[PDB]
Amino acid sequence: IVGGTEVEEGEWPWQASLQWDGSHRCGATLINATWLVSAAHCFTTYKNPARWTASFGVTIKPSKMKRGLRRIIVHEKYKHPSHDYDISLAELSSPVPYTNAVHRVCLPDASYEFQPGDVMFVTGFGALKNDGYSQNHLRQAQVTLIDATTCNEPQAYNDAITPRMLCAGSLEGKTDACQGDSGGPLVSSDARDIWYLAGIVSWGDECAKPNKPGVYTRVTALRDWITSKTGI
Repeated sequence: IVGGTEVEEGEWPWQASLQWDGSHRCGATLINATWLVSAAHCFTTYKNPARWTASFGVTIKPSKMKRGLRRIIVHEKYKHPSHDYDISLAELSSPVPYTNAVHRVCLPDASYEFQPGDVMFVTGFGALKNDGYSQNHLRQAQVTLIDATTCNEPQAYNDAITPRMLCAGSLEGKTDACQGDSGGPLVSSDARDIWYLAGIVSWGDECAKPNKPGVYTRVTALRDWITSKTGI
């Protein structure tokens, strides 16, 4: 996370860290007691479930609790190196109890409307700068939803943003997700102060670059797919 701040325990209870052989590689989000949603690209090279573990809490160091992965489901239409349909599901080896420090986020219905200009938050243990290493303590950054048309302009992503994607950040840079944050959550609150998962950290041109906001997998566009695989 670039331009963010460290968080306190309990602020973002659904955040998870995915580790391969004990090393953090991607973020993920708890959507059920036994299910995590993440990005498909997190499992492109390292796909053996037995060597992946998930941890919760605000630190990777004294992890509050860890879980193994029983199964990994990548979207059928995802095709590396393309960024389209960048979504994955991971089933935990055992259920995670719901506590004030660790619990699921709500998923928006396919018709939920996130409006450009809406204030959202992205969290993760990712790099503080381009080519940097992951952090041990969870960070958050406030970003703004940018409409697809503006994000698709010639100076921006020039028509590369598909309907399965969403753009958020700042046109001037300053705040953005970065390497290591991939697969993590982009959330927003409704009037009842209930948090919903709007996006999944997917890609971008480097990190915090002007005119190149962060690109996220649009959850509403893949909501039914999640149901088809999990029943959630």
